[PDB]
Amino acid sequence: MKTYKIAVDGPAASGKSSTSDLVARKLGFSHLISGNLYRAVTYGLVRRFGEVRPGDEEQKRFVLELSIEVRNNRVFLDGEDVSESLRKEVVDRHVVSVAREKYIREKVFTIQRSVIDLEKRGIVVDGRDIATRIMPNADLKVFLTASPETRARRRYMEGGSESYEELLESIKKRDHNDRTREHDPLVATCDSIVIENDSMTLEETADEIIRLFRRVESFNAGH
Ligand SMILES: Nc1ccn([C@@H]2O[C@H](COP(=O)(O)OP(=O)(O)O)[C@@H](O)[C@H]2O)c(=O)n1
Ligand SMILES: Nc1ccn([C@@H]2O[C@H](COP(=O)(O)OP(=O)(O)O)[C@@H](O)[C@H]2O)c(=O)n1
Repeated sequence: MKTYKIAVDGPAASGKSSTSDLVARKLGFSHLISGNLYRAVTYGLVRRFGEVRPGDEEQKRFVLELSIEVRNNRVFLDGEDVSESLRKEVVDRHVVSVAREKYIREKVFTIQRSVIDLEKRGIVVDGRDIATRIMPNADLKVFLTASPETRARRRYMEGGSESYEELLESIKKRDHNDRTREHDPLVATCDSIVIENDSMTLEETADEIIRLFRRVESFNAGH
């Protein structure tokens, strides 16, 4: 039985999770926010050790023994729901150093594919390496982006303590690290549909991804 798979990759604050949530809702699909898994590992390390040093033996051992569950995008660490902590500024400041570690990417890889394999209708998975690593044979691979300035302005309007320039710098730095790291970097491929949504609403972006999906669905079904 065929399960549909939509991959949504893109840089920081491009709208991937909110767009993917709406796409999934309109298609009757589930939605996995893969970055919550990296954020949860980051939070676990911060809380346990204070400093995040994922190459240290003690921290690596902690991560490997950690039981991570995700249910409706709530993430549990050894049974405890840590979802309300995943967007804390301290997690933001350290999640790149966690995500660069091969052994952590391997741990999270298995978790994501277990979620994907349980889906019986379709799933939208957002992240950085969904099209290149997690769902390399996704029916539709979307690379969702906008200018750094557009994305920083969006995040700025959400409120918070950072200035616009601080957000812009943080976004550019995180994007640069995600693009240049050794393992599973953020990259568009020739099989991606690149959507620049600077001049689009959230609903327009979701409706464009749905249009693209229906076009590949009809194409694939008959060819
Ligand atoms: N066309 C759009 C798309 C998203 N947004 C907003 O931009 C913010 C970033 O969205 P997000 O958290 O889903 O983005 P990601 O970091 O998950 O890619 C949210 O507050 C969205 O509602 C917008 O203002 N205009
Ligand atoms: N599939 C993924 C998802 C997230 N990540 C890492 O986790 C960080 C946070 O991802 P996110 O999706 O929660 O964050 P935003 O896109 O909202 O900035 C990214 O900047 C990457 O370092 C990754 O490496 N691979």
